[PDB]
Amino acid sequence: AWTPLEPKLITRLADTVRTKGLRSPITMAEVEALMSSPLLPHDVTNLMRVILGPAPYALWMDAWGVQLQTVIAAATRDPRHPANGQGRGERTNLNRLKGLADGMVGNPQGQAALLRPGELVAITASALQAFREVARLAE
Amino acid sequence: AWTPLEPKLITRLADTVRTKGLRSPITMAEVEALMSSPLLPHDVTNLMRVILGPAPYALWMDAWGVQLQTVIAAATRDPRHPANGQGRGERTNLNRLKGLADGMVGNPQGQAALLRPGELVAITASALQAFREVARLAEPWADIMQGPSESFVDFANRLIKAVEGSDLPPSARAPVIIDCFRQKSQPDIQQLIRTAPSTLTTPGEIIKYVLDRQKTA
Amino acid sequence: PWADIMQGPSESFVDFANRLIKAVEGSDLPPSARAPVIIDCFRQKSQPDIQQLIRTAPSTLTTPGEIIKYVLDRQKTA
Amino acid sequence: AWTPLEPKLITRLADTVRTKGLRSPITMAEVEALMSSPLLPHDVTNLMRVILGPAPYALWMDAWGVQLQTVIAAATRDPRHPANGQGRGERTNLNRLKGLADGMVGNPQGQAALLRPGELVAITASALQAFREVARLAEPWADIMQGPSESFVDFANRLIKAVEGSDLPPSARAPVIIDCFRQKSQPDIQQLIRTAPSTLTTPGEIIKYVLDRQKTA
Amino acid sequence: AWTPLEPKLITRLADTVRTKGLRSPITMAEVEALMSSPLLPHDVTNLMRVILGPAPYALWMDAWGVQLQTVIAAATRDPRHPANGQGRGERTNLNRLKGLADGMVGNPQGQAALLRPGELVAITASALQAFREVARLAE
Amino acid sequence: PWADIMQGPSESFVDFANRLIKAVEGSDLPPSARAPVIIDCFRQKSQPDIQQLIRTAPSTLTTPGEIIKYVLDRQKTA
Amino acid sequence: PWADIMQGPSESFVDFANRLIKAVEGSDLPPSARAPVIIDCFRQKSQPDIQQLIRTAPSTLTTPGEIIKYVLDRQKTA
Amino acid sequence: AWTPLEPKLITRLADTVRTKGLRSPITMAEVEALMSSPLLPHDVTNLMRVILGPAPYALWMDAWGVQLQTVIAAATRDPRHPANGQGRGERTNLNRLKGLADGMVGNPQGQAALLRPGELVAITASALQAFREVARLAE
Amino acid sequence: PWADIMQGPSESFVDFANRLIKAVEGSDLPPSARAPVIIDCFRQKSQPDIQQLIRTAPSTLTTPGEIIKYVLDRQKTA
Amino acid sequence: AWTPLEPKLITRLADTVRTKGLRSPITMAEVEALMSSPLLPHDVTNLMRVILGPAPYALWMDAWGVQLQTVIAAATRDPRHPANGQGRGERTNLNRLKGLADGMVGNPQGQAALLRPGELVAITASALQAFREVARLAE
Repeated sequence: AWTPLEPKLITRLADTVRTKGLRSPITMAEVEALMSSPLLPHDVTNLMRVILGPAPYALWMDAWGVQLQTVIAAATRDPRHPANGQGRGERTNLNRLKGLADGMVGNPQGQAALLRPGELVAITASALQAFREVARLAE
Repeated sequence: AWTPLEPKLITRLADTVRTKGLRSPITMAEVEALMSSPLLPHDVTNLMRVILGPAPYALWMDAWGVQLQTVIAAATRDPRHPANGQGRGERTNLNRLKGLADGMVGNPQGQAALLRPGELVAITASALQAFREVARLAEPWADIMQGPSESFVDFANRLIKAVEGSDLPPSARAPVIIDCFRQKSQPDIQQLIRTAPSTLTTPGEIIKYVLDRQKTA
Repeated sequence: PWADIMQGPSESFVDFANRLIKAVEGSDLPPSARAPVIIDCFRQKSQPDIQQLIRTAPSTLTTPGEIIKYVLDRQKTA
Repeated sequence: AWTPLEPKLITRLADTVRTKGLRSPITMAEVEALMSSPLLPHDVTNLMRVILGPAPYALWMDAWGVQLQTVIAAATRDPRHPANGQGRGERTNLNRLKGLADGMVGNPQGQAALLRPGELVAITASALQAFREVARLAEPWADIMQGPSESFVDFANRLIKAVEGSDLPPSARAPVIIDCFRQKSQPDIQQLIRTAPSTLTTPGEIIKYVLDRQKTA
Repeated sequence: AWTPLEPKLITRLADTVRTKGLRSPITMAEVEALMSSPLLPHDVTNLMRVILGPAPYALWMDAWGVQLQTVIAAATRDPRHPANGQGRGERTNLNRLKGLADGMVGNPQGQAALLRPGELVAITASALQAFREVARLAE
Repeated sequence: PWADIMQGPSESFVDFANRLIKAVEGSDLPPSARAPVIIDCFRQKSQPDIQQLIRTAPSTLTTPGEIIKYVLDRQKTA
Repeated sequence: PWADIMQGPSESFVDFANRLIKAVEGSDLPPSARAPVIIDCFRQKSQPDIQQLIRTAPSTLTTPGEIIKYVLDRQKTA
Repeated sequence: AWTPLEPKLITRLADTVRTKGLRSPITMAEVEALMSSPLLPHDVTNLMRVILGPAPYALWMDAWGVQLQTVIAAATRDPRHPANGQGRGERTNLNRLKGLADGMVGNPQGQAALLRPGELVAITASALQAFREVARLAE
Repeated sequence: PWADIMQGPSESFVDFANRLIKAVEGSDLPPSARAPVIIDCFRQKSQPDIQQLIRTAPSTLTTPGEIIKYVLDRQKTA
Repeated sequence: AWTPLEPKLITRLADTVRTKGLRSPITMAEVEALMSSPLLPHDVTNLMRVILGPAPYALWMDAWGVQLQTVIAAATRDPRHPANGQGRGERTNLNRLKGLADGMVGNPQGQAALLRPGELVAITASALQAFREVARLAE
């Protein structure tokens, strides 16, 4: 069952990003805090939509896609990925990682249903690395 | 058994709508948060009565009715609706969706008794879409120029905001943002983008390139 | 008093509608007389540009929400 | 048996390309006309050699090669191509498509002998798409404003021309044309479109409305 | 088999429209002449693209759509339309009239294959009436 | 004479390319020596703005058509 | 003469409709040609404000009485 | 047997409508007075032809038709209408209400013969409501 | 000291590269840390014209030799 | 048995490269002279380390690697390479060509022991072509 993040925490994090900036160690610590439980693509996408401005959000979408592509290359380079399965029918496509696959587009409940925990942690680590890249790039 | 939403959360959401507005992404996130569990028509109706002003509330009632009517048309177009049943005696009328049916008018307990979970989730999704419509309606990309003294990240923020918060289809935003970066964004950056040895096919890539090679001043 | 509410020369239409609906619903009228009064106050108040905008409505508007939506669509951006 | 195209038609088409240009709809119609029967690589190659200048001819050779390579990738992705056969011995190489294979180099008769009709139609469609690409490449919508003295039909013509002859997807032209009518088209017509009692959802409808209610002057 | 109209006739008609205008009786006679054989949607569309300017072409697309919609209303009002068939499986959709149906988009050969002669004559009459409307409207 | 062709200060690039390809193909060179000559004439003629535009090409351009496409994409609109 | 009847700049619409229907019914037209003529005279006479009011009718008006009712409903009170 | 209304009363009512207007309470009282006995469609039609101008008469014909249609909808919604009968052969069509049915067109005697008293009172009430609508609309 | 080496306003790029590679290889760094340091010093030193020239590299340069070749190709002849 | 090149010849060649440059025909002739006997990877590597500056040496390492990779592609394209053998156990890896294989790293004696004469001549020709490329590139 999907539970959304508190809008109070999200508002506090947005104001933190607004006053301290993207690169302060306190901001990265707060992001790591709100990045503790494995989030669904819907959660991370809406979180970055709210806390980041338009141009940093575009940059972050780009960087997140690139990092997820690196993850999928490593996944096709190793059939023992915690997102993959043993047979070929469990291979994870980027539509399933970005939340674009069938039964997931716009629906967080179905998303949480079909996604694997390894998928969730890989998406989360990818999003964190992308946030780091964009923060280092913006300023 | 029906449990009401906390008036503390409702007060915080009302003040959020009061300060940030109806269309801010933080406000939509908060509404999605308070729209997590399937609500009864009583809950959503009182919620919109409290958080919205009078005129937005009228607009929202209209939009909610229209969306529920579309849902009921799809329901009569498919007897396998999670709100419907298999026989004809379980067909769901708009009086049952809007909470106007018998045994439901003004009573949330009876409402929660007779309603289906599919009914609840359909009502909830309809109310969310209606809220989105009214928010887009209550409050121009092709008129945006980069000022002579404005930086490029501010111009990009303003342009992406106005393009994504507009009436364009989702599949037409990236090409429009790119072609607006190329034709707006005063001729120094125009020539900087024009003389790009690589082909830039994404707003993020254009922003990165321009931020790298921009004239520090 | 609802019958003394006018749309100011510089006031937007959503503020005027909010003020009018507030004063009409928080008054001594019966519940079944609020919508017609709100409509007829939209038509006679709401300075003559919006008056003519509502008058020349190819469709018949029979609800305050519909009038508000129509006016917000076709209003003079300024 | 191979029959050459008339040099009279080719001369008329060359003069059409010389006066009207590469991108005019009349020129594309004439090319479609002379592209009616499936042509051999020799025919299309000589045709483009005659009607196109040197630099457009180089560009067209490049684009034709790229499109033929896409065709051959689709062919190796499907053994049921009308150019392919069922066994592996009928697989079609780019030397056979470009006319470079054995028994074809410089000889149109042998070319017509060994080539398949599916091969011919694929080559022809590839050449047509390459011509379209080069024409779009050889010769900005967001910078178009209605001049203070310009009429509205001239502005609409110029805007629709620049929007349809651009890099936008086909499904994004109408919304862009509408939103450019609304934000360009100096504030008298802007207010005329804004105060439209009906909702205008098509460039033709907007043009009709504005032409009806325009300020005669 | 589809045969294109001569670009010489089309060039002469375009220059006629350029000098005499859209509403002259000689121009309407020339259009009736080039509207003699039943044309495929591709032919009429390209013809109007070439002979008409951009704004008259937009107006003509609008008017042609409206007239085709009236035709389809009359067709659903009478199952004996020369474009329709007897069973319900031959009912003609606007995607088939405007050339947007499956197997027709951009391909005139397939267009000529699947289209009916009644379909062709209805499309042609609709296009002629739309041209008349736009000519009466432009000047 | 192909080796005397320069891109004028006011001339566009497609006209210069047309003139150069015409003079090179209508000359006494062997057929297998026209493309390298056209490329090396694009690089050394074609006044220093386009010279630097071709020089700083992140990709390697090995055909006159590819050079023409690249230059037409990244040319200084003026 | 019916074909010379125009709605004056200051004349109301009911007076114009009365005058036009009078002149059309008291003329040499066949009985089956009066309604279409009255409609098409409402559309082309009846100065451009009412012309545009009739033009932008979301419904199709197919009778002089219906046109009169519509115009009387949505007319610019002045 | 049909008896016409006095032209003296009709002339006085016409002058009343001419001086006082359509909406004055005295005019509505006079109309109610001349609307006392159930009138045949011929009577009401000629009365409105005489007392009303051309444009109000067109409006009144429209409104009378609409009100009669509402009456016929209520009649098909209840087989116990004083205009209807018990069997289906007495169902009242709009041609019989507007006086357009067979044996009634232009003949008031035959009209009075075939019409029911319930038909007459329904026609009369419909005409009165239509007059009220048109009077409220004209000024 | 390698971290104090800047490309002078009038110095050529091959002299700067020679000096920098000399000072980096004749220093106390481990052998496996010289190439990344030389690259990142090419990118941050080497006055902003060459900095932007390296930044806008359509290809990814992952070796000091490749960076030197690219810069020597696309450098501003002066 | 490995015999080193004379440091006197190497010093003379280094001064030749210093005064005449990399591209002079006399310099290429001198390099061809000192490239007469098949050299071990150690010899050519130290020779280029001494005669070339730091940046030309980096360029030359790159070019030598690329040319050796082309050689190894031709070798896997033909099992009759004078560096290869008949069975698959004699296939020559780039670690054996660049002197990086086991028993060769830093030891010229072991290098000369395990290397083939075909290997030596291929390495030598590759190094000569790489020197030509770098000389054409440097000036």
